[PDB]
Amino acid sequence: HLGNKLSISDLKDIKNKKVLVRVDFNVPIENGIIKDTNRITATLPTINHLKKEGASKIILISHCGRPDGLRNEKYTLKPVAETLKGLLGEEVLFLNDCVGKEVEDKINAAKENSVILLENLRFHIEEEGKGVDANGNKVKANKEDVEKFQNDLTKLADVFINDAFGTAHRAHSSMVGVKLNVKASGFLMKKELEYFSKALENPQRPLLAILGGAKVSDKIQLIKNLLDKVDRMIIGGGMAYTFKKVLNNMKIGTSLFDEAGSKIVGEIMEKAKAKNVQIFLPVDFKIADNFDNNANTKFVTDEEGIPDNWMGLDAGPKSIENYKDVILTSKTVIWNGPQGVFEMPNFAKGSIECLNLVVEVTKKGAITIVGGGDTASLVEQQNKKNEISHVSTGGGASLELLEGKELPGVLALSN
Amino acid sequence: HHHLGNKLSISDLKDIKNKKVLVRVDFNVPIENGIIKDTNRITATLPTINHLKKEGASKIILISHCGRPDGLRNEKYTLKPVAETLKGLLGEEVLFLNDCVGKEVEDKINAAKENSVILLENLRFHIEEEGKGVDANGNKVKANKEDVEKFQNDLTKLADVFINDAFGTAHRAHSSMVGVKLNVKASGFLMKKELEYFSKALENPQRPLLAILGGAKVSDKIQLIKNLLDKVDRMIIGGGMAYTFKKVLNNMKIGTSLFDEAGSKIVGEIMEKAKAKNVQIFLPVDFKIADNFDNNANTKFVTDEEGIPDNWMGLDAGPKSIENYKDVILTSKTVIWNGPQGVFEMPNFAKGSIECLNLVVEVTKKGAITIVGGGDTASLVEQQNKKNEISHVSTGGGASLELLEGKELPGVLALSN
Repeated sequence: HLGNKLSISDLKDIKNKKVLVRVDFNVPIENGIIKDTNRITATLPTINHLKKEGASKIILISHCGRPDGLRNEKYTLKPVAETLKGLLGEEVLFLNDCVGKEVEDKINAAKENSVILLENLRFHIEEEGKGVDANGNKVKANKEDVEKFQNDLTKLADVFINDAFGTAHRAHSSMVGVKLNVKASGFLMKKELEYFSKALENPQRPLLAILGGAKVSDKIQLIKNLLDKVDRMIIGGGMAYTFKKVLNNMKIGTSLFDEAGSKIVGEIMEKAKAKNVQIFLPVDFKIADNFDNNANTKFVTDEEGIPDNWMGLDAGPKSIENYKDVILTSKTVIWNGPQGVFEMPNFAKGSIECLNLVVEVTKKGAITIVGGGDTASLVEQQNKKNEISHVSTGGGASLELLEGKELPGVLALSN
Repeated sequence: HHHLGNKLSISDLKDIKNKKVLVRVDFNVPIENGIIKDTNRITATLPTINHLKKEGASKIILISHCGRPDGLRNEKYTLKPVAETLKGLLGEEVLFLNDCVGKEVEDKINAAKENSVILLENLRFHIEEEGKGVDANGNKVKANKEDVEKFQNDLTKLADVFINDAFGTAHRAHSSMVGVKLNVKASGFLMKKELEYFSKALENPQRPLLAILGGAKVSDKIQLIKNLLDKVDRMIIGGGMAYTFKKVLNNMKIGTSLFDEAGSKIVGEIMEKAKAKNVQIFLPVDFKIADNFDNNANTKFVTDEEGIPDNWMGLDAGPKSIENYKDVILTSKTVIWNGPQGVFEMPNFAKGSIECLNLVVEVTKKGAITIVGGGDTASLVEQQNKKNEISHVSTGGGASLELLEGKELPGVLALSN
């Protein structure tokens, strides 16, 4: 369902054909200067394979930020065109509009084998389907108009390449609209599906999910679905104290208690025993007398519990130790979830040590996947990106996929 | 299972007399130059405020959001003009405060008429409400987790009793929805009514329970369709979707009509589950087709067997399919409706959805419980002004969808029992 999709590295003879590539260019910009060039850098291998493979034109469509169907100086793709010139060694044509009888007239009769970037897709209301007007009121797009926009994209090119995995969860016009015969994943999309398929379709057992973060309540379905696929789970960092008070009536102090989530842990634990999943909650905690880096700290176990005005912010050394046997015996791991407040040096040991083990287990041969933001922020703070099998770029779609969702942008691809 | 409804409400709440009550309201309302162009959402909270008022209550502190300011004070989304509207509706003074937490707010709340209504400014001006935001430049910014902690405990300081009358942001776990850690957490009159009808229809419904789904895409409604098939007895799939179903299942010559490439790959899986679960599926059998996606185009009628000629498109259900709604709808004892049966925004292609609506009106009077999932289906009921002829027109976008998709709704879970 997820790993049998047509990819760019199979498109026999794309020579002399017009290619539309949906890319992810949602980059940090600050006074017209791109603060982080990492996306777009990631786009080159697909742009380049199209170059060396023939290809009359290479049309690039993407979005930046959330402009909500209105034009907006703040979210232009123009500085992205500037950067691409330095990275390709050629002039890049940047057009101020996405669709029209005039833009397909500037693509045609523009240097052969060249790349063209079109202006932000979300400047049109018909990309998403909904907008907000000049005053800040939700506007909905005419159905006639969305249909027209999708027809206009479809006639910009001959072949559609989708290299924007971070939007595949949205059923937007660029995801489900380009109705050409050949619809293939770019290299980025390819690598996303390849690994997610490797861990979700037919993984090699045991299969571990490391979950973490503050709330239990937004990660309900994320847990529910996983308990079907997963062999073992580590629940940690914040959401653990909710599990602890509800299951072991542990004294929690002023630790983050998720009242919405507290209602459902019983349900989760029932499904867990039912699906035969090992659970591994923390067994001990580093606690502090105030939620900041520079506060007094000590250690308590699950049975001693937490003093009445103190709070747990990281797993204790024994829980850390306890995930030596859990991670190292696993032949595939899905992470996504810090094991405490890693942004805070003192209360970071847990997440850092967890990473060291995942790096190690990858070295031992296992397949490892890092999920959303935060966890990736850690992987990138530590500069360990490629000691892990895969770190998913964009947590919109990666969460949804791990959640059990279908992903419209993946289904729109050929086979 | 079980969690929806059987929750607490203002109704059946003793000991409200002399208490500071924090009410989470839905004031996300259309505005131009400080002039609220539709006050429905505001008048809707009047029962809640009134009952609280009429019960004692030292203070009635209102917290809400307007639009998507993304964690920054932004003038186009200030709640000030609402306070001006509430003054007109309650016939008294209403205190509007620029902040929503902190030292000063708590003091200025305390020194105010001992039965007063106070409106605090847009929650979403604080990054900690949603949890994420965007900075002045346009780049995504994530909130510090200890700042959320302070924000959530600050809102809890504001009052003694919490009342949540903002179904519609129940599907999101924002600070104002799961952060007010007070002993008494109860639903408002609007919330109570949402929770009441959905459980009435999704837990122990009068059978036969009918779902009516419609719209352009089928690729985004997969989770909706799937979760509904294990609780429903009848289902009508209409307008836009229908074609994607008709080409996959009946090999229909479909014309230029809307085809969902993403969705066609799932039609199979759906019909298998529908048969497994013994759910009758109803699909249009004739169509109104045009030679152009435009009102006042050329129109004629064709059966699915005749098929749509090339370069023509189906834009509405045909007369026999419309006629065929009678027996499906009028024999149902409970109806869930989330999707128009055609391009109803064009008079020429609205006969389907309108005639559907009249039949849903007709079965309500026959004693059935009818619910409009709405958004797009809602605006039709509005346009026809028949919002009263239906048991419940859900006043919630994504929260009603995620509930009908079988998800959990943090806002709800966080209420007392």
